[PDB]
Amino acid sequence: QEQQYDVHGNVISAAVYQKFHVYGPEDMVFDGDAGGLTIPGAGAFWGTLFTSDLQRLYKDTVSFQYNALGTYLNINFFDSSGGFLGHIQAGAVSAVVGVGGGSGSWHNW
Repeated sequence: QEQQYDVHGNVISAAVYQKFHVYGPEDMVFDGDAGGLTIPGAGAFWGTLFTSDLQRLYKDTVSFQYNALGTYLNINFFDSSGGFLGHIQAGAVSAVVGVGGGSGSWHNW
């Protein structure tokens, strides 16, 4: 069974880059950058982090992919080999559609 944790965060998007910020358990925060094409905008989201190994998620995440599906947001986390480390399911205040991803990592705050 994967462990479940409350998370919350924000996405801010320019036209060609975006930043994702997620507050997780154990006083850790995820910052990720994605580039490509988006509609400029921003919003908050709240949800659940699912992972079978939180320590490994925080140590080994170097990448994220996301799927924005209206007021649903899915964020998947990966290590440098493309291995899946866990994911977030969240509700987003601001409806957005798109898929993308990029570099990111977890750190203390």
